[PDB]
Amino acid sequence: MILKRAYDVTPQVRGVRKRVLIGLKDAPNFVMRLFTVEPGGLIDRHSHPWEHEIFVLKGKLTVLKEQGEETVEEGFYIFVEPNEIHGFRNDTDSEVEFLCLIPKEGGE
Amino acid sequence: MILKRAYDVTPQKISTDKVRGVRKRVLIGLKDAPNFVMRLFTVEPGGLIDRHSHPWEHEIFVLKGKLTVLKEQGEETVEEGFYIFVEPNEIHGFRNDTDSEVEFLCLIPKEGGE
Ligand SMILES: [Os+3]
Ligand SMILES: [Os+3]
Repeated sequence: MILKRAYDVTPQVRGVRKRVLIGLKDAPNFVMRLFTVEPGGLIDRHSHPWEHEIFVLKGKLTVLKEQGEETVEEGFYIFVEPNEIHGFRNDTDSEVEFLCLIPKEGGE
Repeated sequence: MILKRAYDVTPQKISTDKVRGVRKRVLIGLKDAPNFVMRLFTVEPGGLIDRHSHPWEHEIFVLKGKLTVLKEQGEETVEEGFYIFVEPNEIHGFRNDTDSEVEFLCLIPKEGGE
């Protein structure tokens, strides 16, 4: 068993930190990442052939969709099916943070 | 794409010979997810998920409060902002020794169900 404070993980888009908290180094099936998006930060719209499972931990996250956008806040979860267009933007003055998990096929 | 408030998922009371004072939400389940499941557990004050093991891993992120982790031997406390990886078939359990509810995310691969 591994027990650790997330922020202590060294990080691996604009104005992002990406931490792989539980990577395939340790885990057999899926990966736990922590994303910190600075004010004005951006993860461009993209597509990958694997799903995302996300939990918004802090702040107000703009979710970029195939068409248009939606804003969610801390305490929201997000499921993105494989190949669905998605991106993320921080349109606030405050740090945004979210947990993001992907299956092994997505690497880290 | 699904975007929803976690708390809006109806929590189910979990009550077994080895679990007391616990509620569980399945946030992203096998209805939607092809590979692994996102749960949110709420442990009331004094609540207990006693030591057990399963042939699948857990990936945990603590959302709220101080979580006492029962390890193969002894215990260790973590808090909001900690993650936990539990290997398959490793003994583990959880206890809430505080006076307020503790919450954590807990993800398992599909072979573990929901
Ligand atoms: Os993506
Ligand atoms: Os378990």
